[PDB]
Amino acid sequence: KTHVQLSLPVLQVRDVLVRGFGDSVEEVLSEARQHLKDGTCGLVEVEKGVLPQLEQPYVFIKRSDAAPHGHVMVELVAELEGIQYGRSGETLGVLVPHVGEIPVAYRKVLLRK
Repeated sequence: KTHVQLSLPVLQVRDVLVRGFGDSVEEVLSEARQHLKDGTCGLVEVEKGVLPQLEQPYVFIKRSDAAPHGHVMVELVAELEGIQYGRSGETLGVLVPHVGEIPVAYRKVLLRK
């Protein structure tokens, strides 16, 4: 399908054990998409102090519509030293690998695949 319905667990930044997806804009995007397919991708909400606790390159999910079945449509946008690869809307959080951390919530989204 073009879009997948996912429910990502929301992790508090200081609980994340793996804090990036890779070392290049194209690997962080590829793993992110891969862990999304596998249900092993988490979501950290971006607040004051949150991004410097994480490793670049960043992968954000950003909203791309104004939202079916409760799920919000989103797309991936990487970032590395201030340059973003991907134009899209408002950031719903930063993606991270999920490796068992207990979430504080679940953000329902609809991924462009």
